[PDB]
Amino acid sequence: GSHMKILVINGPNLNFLGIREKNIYGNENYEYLVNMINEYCKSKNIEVECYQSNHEGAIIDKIQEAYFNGTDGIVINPGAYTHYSYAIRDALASVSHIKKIEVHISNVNEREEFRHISVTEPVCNGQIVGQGLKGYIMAIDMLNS
Amino acid sequence: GSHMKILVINGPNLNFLGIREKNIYGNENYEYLVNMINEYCKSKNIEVECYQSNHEGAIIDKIQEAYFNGTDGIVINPGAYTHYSYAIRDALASVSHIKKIEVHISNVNEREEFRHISVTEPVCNGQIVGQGLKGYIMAIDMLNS
Amino acid sequence: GSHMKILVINGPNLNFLGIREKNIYGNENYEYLVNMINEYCKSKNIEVECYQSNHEGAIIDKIQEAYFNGTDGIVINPGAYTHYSYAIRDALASVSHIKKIEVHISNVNEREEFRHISVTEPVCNGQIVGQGLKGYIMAIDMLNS
Ligand SMILES: O=C(O)C1=CC(=O)[C@@H](O)[C@H](O)C1
Ligand SMILES: O=C(O)C1=CC(=O)[C@@H](O)[C@H](O)C1
Ligand SMILES: O=C(O)C1=CC(=O)[C@@H](O)[C@H](O)C1
Repeated sequence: GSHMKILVINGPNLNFLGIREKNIYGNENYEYLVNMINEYCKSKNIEVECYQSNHEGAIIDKIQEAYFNGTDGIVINPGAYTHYSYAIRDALASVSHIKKIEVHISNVNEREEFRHISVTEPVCNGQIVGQGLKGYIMAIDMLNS
Repeated sequence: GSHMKILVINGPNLNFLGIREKNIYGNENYEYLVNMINEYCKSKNIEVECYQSNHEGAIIDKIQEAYFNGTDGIVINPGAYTHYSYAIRDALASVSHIKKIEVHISNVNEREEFRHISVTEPVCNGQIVGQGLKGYIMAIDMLNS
Repeated sequence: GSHMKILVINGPNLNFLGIREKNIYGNENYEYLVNMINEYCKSKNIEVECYQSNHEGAIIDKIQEAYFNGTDGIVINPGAYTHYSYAIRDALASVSHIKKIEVHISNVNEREEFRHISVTEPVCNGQIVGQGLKGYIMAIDMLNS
């Protein structure tokens, strides 16, 4: 369209930023994250929607909807689904014309062993990890490149 | 009843047949598949319902509903849930009087390593793989045997 | 509050107690279990809610709601999600002020290999297994200690 259209998907538990495990995920809350993204996109003339769900199937539904509605790019933090949801992987693979960047707040490489592997990353166009909430902004920049 | 009653369940991403990964899943779309099944069942005097969902829990709900509504057989392509959904496995095991056939469009034996194992198949009465959309018809035939 | 508030969460397939695999899960049905819990809690002046869902995301939603509504303790039988749902694990970890006890009806240690490991248990305050429906009562007692 006339402006780039990005969808930011946050997966399960991400609406509990600021409540959950503060030493790992930071002190700022989910509303803070959404506001940060919205204000950054406004400043870049990027249309953005921030979506969050705890449901694997709803995430997939939202990726499918992005196919039909002119979405150019997806920034996705699948939450714990990163480590096991082959269904979200297949959904991301099904939208071949949408650029996708995976984001993790924490340095997943240095946490529990099960967090070291992402089953979604192989079908994404990029990734970021371990940069805190700024990783979302870095992902937007990757898409707006 | 007076006629065999079959439920066909398609799991996540299967509504994107014809859009997704065409070299793997074929050129025909989900509506084509549903029509094919409906016309074949009509010709055999089989009552059929085709259902699709991206939600693991909705699949389980639909299997449970089949217990109460006189369903004789289930044809199920769990999609990527095949490889990890012990919850769908348990659901299929919970309906001991319903015959179940698992279907895969693609030859999962010759794809990525994670696609080689099915956690749902051990509780099904049969399976088909690698026959394209015709596998659904072959599954119906297995049930109508 | 004036009385302890407990939430009992049953995961997928548990509403099919008494129908499913009777040699493993027992002859009594889910309504029997709910009644048993309700009558025991009434006798102890404990406020209880019994919730069941087949949906992973709904379970997570319900754990999150417990954060806001003054829930003191959760008894959770995740069903098959025990073996793979890192998303439910993270949800349980996100509610650091709610005591959590994991329950399994069957002796999961002596069943199929995939049932031997729980990804949810490491973030719970306790567990019970292999005691039949009485395990739920034992879990309530653990919380009311
Ligand atoms: O944002 C992140 O780093 C992550 C979020 C989740 O919620 C985790 O399950 C994941 O392992 C790491
Ligand atoms: O129909 C199939 O062959 C399959 C469908 C899915 O959607 C896949 O995740 C699965 O590994 C194979
Ligand atoms: O209550 C239990 O013992 C269990 C319930 C489930 O429904 C199972 O998938 C799990 O492995 C054991």
